[PDB]
Amino acid sequence: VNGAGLLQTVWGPVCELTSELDGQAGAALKKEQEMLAKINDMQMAQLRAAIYLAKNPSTPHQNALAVLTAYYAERAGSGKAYFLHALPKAVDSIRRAAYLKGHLDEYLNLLEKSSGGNNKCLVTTDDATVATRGGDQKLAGKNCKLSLSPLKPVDAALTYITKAGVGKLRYDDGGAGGNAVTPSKSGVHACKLLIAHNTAGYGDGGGVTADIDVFAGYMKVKATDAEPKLAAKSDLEEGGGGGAEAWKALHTAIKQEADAEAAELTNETGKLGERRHFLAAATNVLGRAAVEAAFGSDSEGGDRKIIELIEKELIVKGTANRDADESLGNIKTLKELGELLSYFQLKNSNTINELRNKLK
Amino acid sequence: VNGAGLLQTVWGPVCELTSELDGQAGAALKKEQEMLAKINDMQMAQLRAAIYLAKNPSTPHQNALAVLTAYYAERAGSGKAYFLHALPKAVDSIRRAAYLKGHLDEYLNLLEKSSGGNNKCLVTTDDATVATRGGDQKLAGKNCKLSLSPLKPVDAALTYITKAGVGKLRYDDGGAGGNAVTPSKSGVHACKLLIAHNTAGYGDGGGVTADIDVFAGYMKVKATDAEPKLAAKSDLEEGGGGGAEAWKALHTAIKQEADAEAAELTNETGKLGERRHFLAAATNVLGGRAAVEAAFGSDSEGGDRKIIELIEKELIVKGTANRDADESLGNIKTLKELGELLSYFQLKNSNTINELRNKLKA
Ligand SMILES: *[C@@H]1O[C@H](CO)[C@@H](O[C@@H]2O[C@H](CO)[C@@H](O[C@@H]3O[C@H](CO[C@H]4O[C@H](CO)[C@@H](O)[C@H](O)[C@@H]4O)[C@@H](O)[C@H](O[C@H]4O[C@H](CO)[C@@H](O)[C@H](O)[C@@H]4O[C@H]4O[C@H](CO)[C@@H](O)[C@H](O)[C@@H]4O)[C@@H]3O)[C@H](O)[C@H]2NC(C)=O)[C@H](O)[C@H]1NC(C)=O
Repeated sequence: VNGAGLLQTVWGPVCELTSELDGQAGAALKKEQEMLAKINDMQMAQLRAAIYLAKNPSTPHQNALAVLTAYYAERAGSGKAYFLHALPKAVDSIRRAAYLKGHLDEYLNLLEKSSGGNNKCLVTTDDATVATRGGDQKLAGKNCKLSLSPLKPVDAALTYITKAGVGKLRYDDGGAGGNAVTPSKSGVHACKLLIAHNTAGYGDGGGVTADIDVFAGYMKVKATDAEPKLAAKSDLEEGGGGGAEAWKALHTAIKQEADAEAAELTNETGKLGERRHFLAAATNVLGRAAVEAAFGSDSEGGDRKIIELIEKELIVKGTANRDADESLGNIKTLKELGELLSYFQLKNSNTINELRNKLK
Repeated sequence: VNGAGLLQTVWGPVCELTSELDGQAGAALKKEQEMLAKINDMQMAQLRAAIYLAKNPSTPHQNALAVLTAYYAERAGSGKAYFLHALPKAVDSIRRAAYLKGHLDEYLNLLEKSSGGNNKCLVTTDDATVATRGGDQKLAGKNCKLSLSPLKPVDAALTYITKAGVGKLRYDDGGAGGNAVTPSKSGVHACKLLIAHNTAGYGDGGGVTADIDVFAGYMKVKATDAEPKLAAKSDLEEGGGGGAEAWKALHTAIKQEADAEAAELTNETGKLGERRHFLAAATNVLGGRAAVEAAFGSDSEGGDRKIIELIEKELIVKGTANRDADESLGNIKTLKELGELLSYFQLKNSNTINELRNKLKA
C-alpha cells in the first residue's frame, strides 16, 4: 500500500554523499594553495640563481647560472599558465558541488523534520521506525551533515561521485505500487510529501500536472498514485539523459579537474642532457653539449652542486640594509630577493663603469 | 482561512535572488583572474627594469633602476600575499552562494511544479491564480532560473545580498492566521505543502514535532495550523539569531570579499619622495626621500615617467637571447622570454667584467 516514508536504503547513501560534499571546497582550496606554492618556488629559485650570479660575477659557473635562471623562469611561466588554465575548472567544481549539496540538504531536511505522530518521512526498513539523531549527530547511524562546516584547507574524500561516475546509490526502482522505495503503509504511519497525488499524497482533490524532480533529479515524486521513481545511474552522469542536470554537471566538473602533480608545475628530473627545458634555456641564452659543459656532468643530478652553492651563499648583515646574516637558500620573500638582486646589479654597474674608466 | 499557496510578494524576490546567484561564481572568477594579472604585471615590470640595467650598465639612471626593480619586487610580493589572503574568502563566497542557490532552487521547483487542478502552490495575488512560465521563461513575469548557467568570467550583479546585508525581500510576517504570506483560502484551491499540520497542510493525524526551516531558513513551515513565518531581516545577516545559517554565512563571506583595486595590488602614485615603498626600496638598496629625488632627477608626481618610458621603448634586436625578431622591451610579456633576456644580459655582464679585469691586469 502506498503512502509511507522513504526507505533508508535510498536516503542513507544520499546522506553520506551530502556529508562528503561538505568538505569539497576545502579540498579544492588546499589544491589551489599547493599549486601556487610550487609556482612561487620556481620564481624564487630564479631570483636566487640571479642573485648569486650578480653577487659573484667572476664565478666559474656563469654558464650554469644563466641556464638555471632561464630554466626557472620558464618553469614559473609554465606553472602560472597551468594555474590559470585550472582556475575555471576549480571554481566550477566548488560551485557545482555546493549547488548539488544545497539541493540535497533542502529536501533531506524537509523529510527529516517531517516527523511527529503519524508523520514518518525518513524511515529505516518499515513504515513505523522513523530516523532520529543520535548523541553523535548521526541519523539512524549515517553521517548526515545538512549544512556547511567552516572552510578549512584539508583533504576530504569524495567517493560517491568520481571521474568514473556515481556509485553506491540505489537506482531505477519505484514509480508504481511495488513498495521498492517506500515500505508498505500498514496503518496510521504516513508521509504525504512523497506522492503528488490525493489518494496517499499531498495533492488536493487529485494529482499535479506532471511528475516532480526532487533531490536535483535523483528521484521523481509522481503526479499519480505511485511511489517515487529513482533515476537511472546513467541519468546522473555526463552524457546521460535529462532530468538530473546538476548531477551530470558535477560529474563533468569532477572529470575535468586539473592534476596537482602535473608536469607543468614540477622540476624536471632526467639526465641533464635529456631535460627538454634545460636544453631550450641553454639554446636561447648560451644544446646538449652546452648544457653538459656548463654543469660538468651528463648525469641525473649534475645540477645539485651549483644548486647547493646558491642555497648556502652567505648574505652578510648590512647587505641591502639587512639586519642579520642569512643563507641565500632561506630568503623567501620577493621583496627581500628583489632588493638583493638590485643591490648586486647596482654594484655590478658601478664595477663596470669604474673598470671602463680605468681603461679609457 | 489557511491552506492556499504562497503569495508572489514572498517568492518573487526569492526567484530574483536565486537568478542572481547563478552568476556569482563567474564574477568571482573574473575578479581572481584580474587580480592575478596585476600581480604578474608587477613581476614583469621588475624584470624589464632589471633587464634594462643589465643591458646598459653605464646608464646614468642606475640608481633609479635599482629603486624601481626593488619597488616592483615589493609590489609583486605585496600583491601575491594579498591574493593568498583573499583566496579562502573567494572560495567560500563561491561555495556559500551556490549552496544557498541549491536550497532555494529545490524548494522553488517543488512549489512551482506542485500545480494542477486544485493544487496551486505559487500564486500571484489570490488563491486561484497560479504562476506559469511565459515564452521568455519568466515565472509570472519574474526571472526564476532554477539551474546553473555555464561558468563564464563575466560581471554579474548580486544586489539582494551585499556588504550591508540583505535587501528587497519581505521579512517578519506570518506564522498564524492573518494571511500575510498566503491568501485566504476561498474554496477548492489549495497548497498542502506550506503547513506541516493536518487541518490545512500535509500532516497526517496531527502536526510534526517542530517548525521546519525551508528556503534554507528564510521561512518556517509551521508544525501547527498556521501559515509560514518569514525570518526577520537581522536573522539573515551576520550576527543574527538562529534558523538561517546559510544566509548569515553568505553575508559574512560577501562582507569579507577582496578589493580588486586594493592598494596592495596597484602602483603607488603621488610625489616620489612620499611613496612609502619607493622610499623603503631606496633606503634598503642605496643606504630616503633625498636618495629618491637624486636618482630620478625630479620630485614631481611623474618623476619616474622618464625612466619607465626608456625601459618600455628599449629595442631588443633579433638574435638577442636567440629571439627571432626585433621588439620593444615594453611589449615582451612572458616570464620565459623576460627571464631568458635577464639571463642573457647577466651573462654578458659577467663576461664584460672578466674581460675588463684581464685587460687591466698589471
Ligand atoms: C625546483 O628546484 C629548486 C632547487 O632545488 C627548488 O628551489 C629551492 O626551494 C626551496 C624551497 O622550496 C628553497 O629553500 C629550501 O627549502 C627547504 C624546505 O623548507 C620547507 O620545509 C622545511 C622543513 O619542514 C621548513 O623548515 C621550511 O620552513 C619550509 O617549510 C629547506 O629545508 C631548506 O633549508 C635548508 O637549506 C638551507 C640553505 O643551505 C639551510 O641553511 C637549512 O638549514 C636547510 O639545510 C638543508 O640542507 C643542509 C645541507 O645539506 C642539510 O644539512 C639540512 O638538513 C637541510 O637539508 C631551504 O630553505 C631553496 O633555497 C631553493 N633552492 C634554490 C637553489 O633556489 C624549487 O623549490 C623546486 N621547485 C619546485 C616547484 O619544487
